[PDB]
Amino acid sequence: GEIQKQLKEIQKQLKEIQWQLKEIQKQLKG
Amino acid sequence: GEIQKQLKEIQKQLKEIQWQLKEIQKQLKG
Amino acid sequence: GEIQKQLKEIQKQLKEIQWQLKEIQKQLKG
Amino acid sequence: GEIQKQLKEIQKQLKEIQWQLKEIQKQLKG
Repeated sequence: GEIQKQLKEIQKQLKEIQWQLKEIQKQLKG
Repeated sequence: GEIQKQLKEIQKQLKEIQWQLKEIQKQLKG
Repeated sequence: GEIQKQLKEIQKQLKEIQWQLKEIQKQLKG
Repeated sequence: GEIQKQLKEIQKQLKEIQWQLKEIQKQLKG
């Protein structure tokens, strides 16, 4: 259903943000 | 359709956050 | 109801995250 | 899955992101 599809997309966006934060944390270490 | 509308606002807000995290990654380039 | 209310809490958390990103970019400039 | 649980799990993930960003803010000042 459409609401559940939107929630799944939001979960994917959060995983992408978590990836971006890990990249930033790596940049701050180096 | 108020739940769908609110979820779409959240999706747009997460895109704003992704864009700004990408800008932070630029600032942190070596 | 509870769905709108918890989505509103998510939006508030996302707003506060955006303010953290604003501050982080300010720190990197300074 | 059940929507209210999904929304609470998102809220927990956003608290973790707030925490991670606060750690980054501290690094840039100290």
